[PDB]
Amino acid sequence: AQIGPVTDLHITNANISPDGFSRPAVLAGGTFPGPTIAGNTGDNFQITVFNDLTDPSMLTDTSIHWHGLFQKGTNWADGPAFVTQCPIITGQSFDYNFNVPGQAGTFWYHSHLSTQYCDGLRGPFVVYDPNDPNASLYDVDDDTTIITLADWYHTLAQQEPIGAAITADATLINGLGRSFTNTTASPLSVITVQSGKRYRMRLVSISCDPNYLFSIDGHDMTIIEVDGVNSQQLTVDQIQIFAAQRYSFVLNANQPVGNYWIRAQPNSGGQGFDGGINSAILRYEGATVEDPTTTAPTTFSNPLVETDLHPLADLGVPGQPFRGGADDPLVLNLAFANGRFSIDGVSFVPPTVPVLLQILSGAQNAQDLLPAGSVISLPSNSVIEVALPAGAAGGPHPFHLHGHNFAVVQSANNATPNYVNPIWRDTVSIGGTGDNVTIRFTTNNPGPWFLHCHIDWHLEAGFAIVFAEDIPDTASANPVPQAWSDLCPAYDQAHNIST
Ligand SMILES: *[C@@H]1O[C@H](CO)[C@@H](O[C@@H]2O[C@H](CO)[C@@H](O)[C@H](O)[C@H]2NC(C)=O)[C@H](O)[C@H]1NC(C)=O
Ligand SMILES: *[C@@H]1O[C@H](CO)[C@@H](O[C@@H]2O[C@H](CO)[C@@H](O)[C@H](O)[C@H]2NC(C)=O)[C@H](O)[C@H]1NC(C)=O
Ligand SMILES: [Cu+2]
Ligand SMILES: [Cu+2]
Ligand SMILES: [Cu+2]
Ligand SMILES: [Cu+2]
Ligand code: NA
Repeated sequence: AQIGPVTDLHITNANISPDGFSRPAVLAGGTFPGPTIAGNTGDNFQITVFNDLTDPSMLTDTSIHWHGLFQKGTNWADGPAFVTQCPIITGQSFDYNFNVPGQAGTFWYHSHLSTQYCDGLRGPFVVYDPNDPNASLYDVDDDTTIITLADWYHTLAQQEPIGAAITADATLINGLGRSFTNTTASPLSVITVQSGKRYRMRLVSISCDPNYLFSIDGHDMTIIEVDGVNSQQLTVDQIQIFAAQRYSFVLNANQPVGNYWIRAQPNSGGQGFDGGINSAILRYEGATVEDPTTTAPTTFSNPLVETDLHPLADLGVPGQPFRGGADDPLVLNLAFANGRFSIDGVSFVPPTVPVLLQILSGAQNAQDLLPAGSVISLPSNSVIEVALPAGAAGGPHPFHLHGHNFAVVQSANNATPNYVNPIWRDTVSIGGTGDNVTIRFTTNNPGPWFLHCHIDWHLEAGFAIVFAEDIPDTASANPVPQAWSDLCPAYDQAHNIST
């Protein structure tokens, strides 16, 4: 069952064996992935998070981010540790109480403390639209049509060297999959369809690092949503999905009744499908209960290309149709050396006092804010352009902005910008050497918004900056509850920190 929009959510430690190998984890709702949190557009969500963690090897503090939800007027509920809150300590709880006006689509939730989400705190978050403009394109859209893609590690995250190339041990599809080494024939996930029906498959990358080449043997996929943004219909036979991205696609169950492989090939870790790694099963009702015998093609003739995507609504692009044609045009210098990432020459290291609390306490320019050099102020009611030229080691890096979605004016592997009708999204691959992926948005949401690579090992190694949007209006726009004001005193007392 789905939970929400008003629900408790307990965060616990438990052993799990999703690939046949047992290890302890950090779990929401006792499962991997966590339960789906759901509601309708415009609903009030009140997710009371109970921190019941006791195993220090995965951190006993926590904080949860609601990925892709704008949090307008509720910046304090966004979740990134030391940007919008201090962590929740063990034995305490915290009500994330916010609203989702003007958004409907496929989202997710995850720990936003250190690399803790890698240790298991990740699940889907779906905001349905009772008047969805895409409703007539499918018959079925429910918890059974959500498909999660996850990387899974046998080593605990707090034992992963910072700045290292860290490689997973299994791909998990809907929580199940097989290990790349010492492979055992552990259970594969089954997605069941009825011949003749059409399904809204909600594809969610809950990855900490790899991108996946996702396909379904014998089937094609008609994209209708990108990171929460409704798209024109685009039919593809393969989707390369980067960490934290989401797509909805229509699956037409129009092939012969049978079993078909579902494939998710990561860019690192095990290559191919030997022993049923990187795999799940699409089973038609009435098919024999047996593994598929289907083949992938040698090459995919209609792969997703990001410039082929266009919004269903007339979203356009803010600003003027040339590079630098914005009120506040920025170019970030994105670099890596010696185990640490940097943005504009500064490697992100979380501050002692969360950025939001620094601003509420009266610090009101970005040079007064800590970490020094890690906070850029944005002016209110302005068009912002951010160029993100690639080249830093460990690519392709999927950059994500909190508090906003954005027009993708230039995409990976294509030097031509689009000022007319590009897709809008919230997480974007910045591509490869010489690319100049560029995003635009308007500043109508006061508060400090994190910008970072969504490969969680890279964030940990410093690949982040904070956009302090409309510092002067942050306090009036974001009144804070007493329980939020209580978090830093409690956290600092528990950890013997003075501030
Ligand atoms: C990416 O595009 C940005 C503009 O959006 C380019 O920025 C210019 O950089 C040159 C020096 O390299 C400066 O003289 C200009 O002031 C910048 N802004 C402009 C022209 O609008 C940036 O060079 C591009 N990067 C790559 C690698 O192509
Ligand atoms: C590279 O990106 C550009 C810009 O998004 C793509 O150019 C568009 O191509 C479409 C489809 O043919 C045309 O309707 C638009 O007028 C083009 N816009 C511009 C600004 O040129 C281009 O197709 C992409 N290249 C590849 C190989 O997909
Ligand atoms: Cu996220
Ligand atoms: Cu986010
Ligand atoms: Cu990265
Ligand atoms: Cu973040
Ligand atoms: Na425009």
